[PDB]
Amino acid sequence: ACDYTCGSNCYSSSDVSTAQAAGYKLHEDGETVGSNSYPHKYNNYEGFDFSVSSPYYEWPILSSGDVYSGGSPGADRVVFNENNQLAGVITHTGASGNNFVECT
Ligand SMILES: Nc1nc2c(ncn2[C@@H]2O[C@H](CO)[C@@H](OP(=O)(O)O)[C@H]2O)c(=O)[nH]1
Ligand SMILES: [Ca+2]
Repeated sequence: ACDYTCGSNCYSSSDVSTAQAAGYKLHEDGETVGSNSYPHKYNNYEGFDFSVSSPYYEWPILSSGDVYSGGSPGADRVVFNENNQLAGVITHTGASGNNFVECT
């Protein structure tokens, strides 16, 4: 069973942990990857009810199981905060334009 389901993409807790650790490490060194510069601030315009405090940073999680390193980021993202605490897993799938919805 999926721990997080973003549309057709199925992710386990280890998939999320691996992605988060990669993005947080980059955040710490103050470095970015990709043309859209990941990771970067997630403003939470959607107003999701997160259990942890802001600021939030988004980092893409890939269905291939690879750690993001550039190019198309896909539709899924892991959102973590300053203390490397998982805020949630979100996706562009099933959401209008460039909005997000939470993965079930
Ligand atoms: N939809 C959305 N985008 C945000 C938010 N905060 C920052 N952004 C950035 O603006 C862009 C609008 O889609 C997003 O790019 P993304 O597709 O790479 O996630 C995202 O990086 C937010 O709260 N909601
Ligand atoms: Ca997996």
